[PDB]
Amino acid sequence: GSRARVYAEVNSLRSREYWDYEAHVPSWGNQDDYQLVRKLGRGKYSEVFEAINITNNERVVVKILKPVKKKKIKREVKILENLRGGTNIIKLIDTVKDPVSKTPALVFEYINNTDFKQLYQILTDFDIRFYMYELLKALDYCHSKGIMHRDVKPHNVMIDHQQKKLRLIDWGLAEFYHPAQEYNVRVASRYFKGPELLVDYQMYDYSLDMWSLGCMLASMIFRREPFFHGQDNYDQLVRIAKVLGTEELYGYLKKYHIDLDPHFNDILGQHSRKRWENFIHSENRHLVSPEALDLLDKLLRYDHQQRLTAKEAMEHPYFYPVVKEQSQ
Ligand SMILES: Clc1nc2nn[nH]c2cc1Br
Ligand SMILES: [Cl-]
Repeated sequence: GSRARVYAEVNSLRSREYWDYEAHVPSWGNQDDYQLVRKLGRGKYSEVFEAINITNNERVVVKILKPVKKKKIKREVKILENLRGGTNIIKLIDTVKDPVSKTPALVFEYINNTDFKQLYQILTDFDIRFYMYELLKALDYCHSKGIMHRDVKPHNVMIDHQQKKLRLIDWGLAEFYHPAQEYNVRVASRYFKGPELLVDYQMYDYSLDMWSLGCMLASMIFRREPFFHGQDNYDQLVRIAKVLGTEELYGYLKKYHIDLDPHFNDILGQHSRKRWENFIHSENRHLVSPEALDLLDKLLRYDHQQRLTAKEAMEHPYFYPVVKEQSQ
């Protein structure tokens, strides 16, 4: 079918206990050590709070899980434990329960995030290179650990723009990659869904995250956020095809023997592939370079298996100024 070009066998080469999250037995500490201070956020599966550990005054984040989802809890816990110490991955400090209700929660390191909508309108060329490089470190790490994030988007990339700290958060959709495994396509945010998801291709891999990263890069260098702004999942693919081209979409589908939902026939139209320079204008020109466009062109590709890996992206000339500053 399709396989990842990198890290394809790494889970099979590890002990089964590494990836068999259903067999994982977390050690649940006591949530009574934590005082909730402020609600940050809330999703269908969890609610997130700033908190203080009253035993040592440490400020933390507590994510309270909805307890009915036992397999998904084990998955997120095991993934976070496997990733501990990875560069720019949010640090899981502990797994705790309310000692009476037994409702589980995750305790994370605190980061003071700069709201992305405002931030992405004031980044410099160097800043974009720097933060994209830092995010790539996290993705290369998790991919090397056999894990796809599957929900890369600005809201899951915390950036403290004062300390220049970045953390990739919300591992609740992440999964272990196993070659030939068919995965649920109902992952990622609409605007960050790769074409593979939108055409119901289940044999995807780490490269899904590289599409999402490309979407973020485009939004930063062009100042159009989100970059591909679909109204629903059907329209999302139309928005992509109006840039990447319809003949090019059909070549991708043919290569992977992908069946297209016939509702698309009435909405895709006919679109030439657009030059990335078409998105430049006076408001973003200072963020766009030949390097940036070359990198973007190699990320925002229909063919998931031809997109750059996180490592190949990190090795692109676009990041040379960051690497050089990092050593001098
Ligand atoms: Cl703020 C925050 N939110 C999260 N949602 N899932 N994991 C998370 C980690 C942090 Br820190
Ligand atoms: Cl899945």
